[PDB]
Amino acid sequence: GLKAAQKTLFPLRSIDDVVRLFAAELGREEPDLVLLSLVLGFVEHFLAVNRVIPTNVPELTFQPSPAPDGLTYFPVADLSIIAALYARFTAQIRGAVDLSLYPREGGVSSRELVKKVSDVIWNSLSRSYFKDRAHIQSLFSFITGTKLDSSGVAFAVVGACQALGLRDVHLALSEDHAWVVFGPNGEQTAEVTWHGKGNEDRRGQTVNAGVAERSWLYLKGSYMRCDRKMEVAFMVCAINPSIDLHTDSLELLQLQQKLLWLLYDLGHLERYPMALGNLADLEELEPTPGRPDPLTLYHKGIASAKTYYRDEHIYPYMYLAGYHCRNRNVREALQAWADTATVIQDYNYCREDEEIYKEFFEVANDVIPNLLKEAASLLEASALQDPECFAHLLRFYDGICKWEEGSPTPVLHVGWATFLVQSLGRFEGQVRQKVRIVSGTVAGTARGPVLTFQSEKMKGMKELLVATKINSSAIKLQLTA
Ligand SMILES: COC(=O)N[C@H]1CCC[C@@H]1[C@](CN1CCC1)(c1cccc(F)c1)C1CCN(CC2CN(c3ccc(S(=O)(=O)C4CN(C(=O)CCCN5CCCCC5)C4)cc3)C2)CC1
Repeated sequence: GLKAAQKTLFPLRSIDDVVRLFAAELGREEPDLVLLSLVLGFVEHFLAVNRVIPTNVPELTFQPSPAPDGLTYFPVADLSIIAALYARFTAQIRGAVDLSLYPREGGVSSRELVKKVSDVIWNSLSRSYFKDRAHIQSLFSFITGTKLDSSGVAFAVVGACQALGLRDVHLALSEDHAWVVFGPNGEQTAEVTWHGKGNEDRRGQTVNAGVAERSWLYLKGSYMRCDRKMEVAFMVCAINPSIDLHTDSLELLQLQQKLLWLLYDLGHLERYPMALGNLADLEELEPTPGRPDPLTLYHKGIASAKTYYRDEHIYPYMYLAGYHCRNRNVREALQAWADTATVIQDYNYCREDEEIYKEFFEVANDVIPNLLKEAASLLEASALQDPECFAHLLRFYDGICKWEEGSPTPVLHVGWATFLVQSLGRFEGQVRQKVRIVSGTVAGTARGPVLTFQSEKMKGMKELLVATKINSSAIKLQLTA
């Protein structure tokens, strides 16, 4: 229910009023996910979904204020609008789940209870809508339009469980999928949403098969297990400032940035690597005085992945590579993509890993070839003269090759082979042979660049990659075999 401590902070007539609600809620023993998701969805609706201020709607008012280069109008989150939306969600869940039928073994939710709550959210959704549509992530979207994206359904099941008073059900997250964790120690797992485009319905099952398989989608079991504060962080990361393909809401960017600093300062981003990369992206767009630099924040994201998730996360390095690409730091961008491939090498490419395959396919066959092409234009009146860039390029391919080893389906095909030959060819013979590809002579210690290949394919290509005249057919045949 909504208490006085919550209601007295309403109405929210500004960005700072919304931040105050979140600061107050984060200080409570159990932060209300439903209320916080509704507010974000309400303000996102008028700031990005339908910016045209309604004429025939009374009660709904907008707050003018000075915009940094005339006026800007903020959707006033009235207590009556939000409280009615909140009451409608609560009434729906409580009315569909009869908790007397479920034996709560000392504050522990059964699989049967978690599956019923999942079935309630699932059966409420519209029969037909575009799944990759923007702004269908929040509880506002679930209540006003019965539309939720993939991870939105997972968050809604958690929100619904909290409303029923089930403190043991939590959000579980990988870098591309979401499920719930529950039980006496949070070691019980259940699928609650779909994943991919026509990849069946595994809803109600454990994530064991996905973890045992070594797919990137289940991160070999080193996935995030959210507490309530991390679920608030997820919801803030889930804010979509996109108005259209090329424009953003300056208010939603400013709101997500201020909310991410709030979460950061309380230490709730310490175990959320991708939130730190998101904050760093926001800081580069609009630096806030007294705060650390985007580079410091990207490295804090990598440090979190290393400390709490045994360095099995891809996107913290991808965020840093993104920064360096935008700023045209070729060496530092190639280094961060090679570090991404060093992580993926200990995974096996499975059916539902298309999201990360598409990411690697694009860097290896579009982004890197585009970078080295632009770098070659700059040489005609530098990074291509640096043997360290060449070693990063080879370590990157080494990771992709090793990733393919032990995989049920191939990674590298004829399409990759072409861009490897072209990318190798962008470095002169003298620069390429400065790299020492060694296996190591002695193991341990006693009281030009050097590179070691972890993959069979790059190892068998050793001499070809470094030869003055590139044997295209042989490099293509070995990469695709
Ligand atoms: C922090 O935010 C979140 O956690 N968001 C969550 C909340 C709601 C759900 C959302 C989401 C959504 N997914 C579902 C499909 C997308 C998610 C997370 C966990 C579980 C889950 F189910 C869903 C995530 C969204 C954020 N992504 C992370 C980002 C993708 N990524 C990224 C970074 C770099 C590259 S890159 O390949 O390096 C590339 C090339 N490069 C360049 O800059 C080129 C050179 C420059 N040049 C080019 C043009 C000329 C000038 C500049 C960028 C690619 C992707 C960062 C993860 C999934």
